[PDB]
Amino acid sequence: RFKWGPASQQILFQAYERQKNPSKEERETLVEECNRAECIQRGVSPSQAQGLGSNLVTEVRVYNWFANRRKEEAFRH
Amino acid sequence: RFKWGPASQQILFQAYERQKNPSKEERETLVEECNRAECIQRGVSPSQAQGLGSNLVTEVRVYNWFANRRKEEAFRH
Repeated sequence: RFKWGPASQQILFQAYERQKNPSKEERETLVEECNRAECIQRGVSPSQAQGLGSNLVTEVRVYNWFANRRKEEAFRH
Repeated sequence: RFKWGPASQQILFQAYERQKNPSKEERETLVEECNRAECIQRGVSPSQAQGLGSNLVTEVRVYNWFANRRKEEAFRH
């Protein structure tokens, strides 16, 4: 289990179109920005970002989203 | 069943931030643009947009995505 929220996804798509290869440090910003945006939807305080539980955006998942979204431009057609 | 593809979602998020209240006619453009973009990921021809099956973006689903994404700005905090 673990799913991207529509709240974290518009953060993430907004980003890819300025840069689809986020650096080490960029990736870690998008993680803050995903957890918090996800918290303030759940009527959860940003400081209790661990309130999310399994749905906590680890930076590996931000990495893979970019990786995998780049795969989807590596196509046919 | 029926799910939004990451291909249809970046089409759809790209749109909301120019306009979150798409008109009758706009909605029907985003439907074309979602099915086709979804086809060309599946190594399916755009003309066989019915190849998709259940995952065919009806314009009601485009309507509801906008509706529901607007709900998510109607918050607390």
